[PDB]
Amino acid sequence: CGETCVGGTCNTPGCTCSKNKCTRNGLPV
Repeated sequence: CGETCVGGTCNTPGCTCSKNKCTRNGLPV
Protein backbone atom coordinates (compact mmCIF):
# COMPACT_ATOMS: atom_id res chain seq x y z
CA CYS A 1 0.00 0.00 0.00
CA GLY A 2 2.87 2.31 0.85
CA GLU A 3 0.61 4.76 2.69
CA THR A 4 0.91 5.42 6.39
CA CYS A 5 -1.75 5.20 9.10
CA VAL A 6 -2.30 8.53 10.83
CA GLY A 7 -3.83 6.88 13.85
CA GLY A 8 -4.57 3.35 12.76
CA THR A 9 -6.29 4.54 9.60
CA CYS A 10 -5.41 3.85 6.01
CA ASN A 11 -6.82 5.37 2.82
CA THR A 12 -5.75 2.45 0.68
CA PRO A 13 -8.75 0.08 0.32
CA GLY A 14 -8.37 -3.08 2.34
CA CYS A 15 -5.04 -1.94 3.77
CA THR A 16 -4.67 -2.67 7.46
CA CYS A 17 -2.57 -0.24 9.48
CA SER A 18 0.85 -1.62 10.37
CA LYS A 19 4.34 -0.41 11.45
CA ASN A 20 4.06 3.11 9.97
CA LYS A 21 2.72 1.41 6.82
CA CYS A 22 -0.57 0.13 5.45
CA THR A 23 -0.55 -3.54 4.48
CA ARG A 24 -2.75 -5.56 2.16
CA ASN A 25 -3.39 -8.65 4.26
CA GLY A 26 0.12 -8.26 5.62
CA LEU A 27 1.74 -7.19 2.34
CA PRO A 28 3.31 -3.70 2.71
CA VAL A 29 2.47 -2.76 -0.86
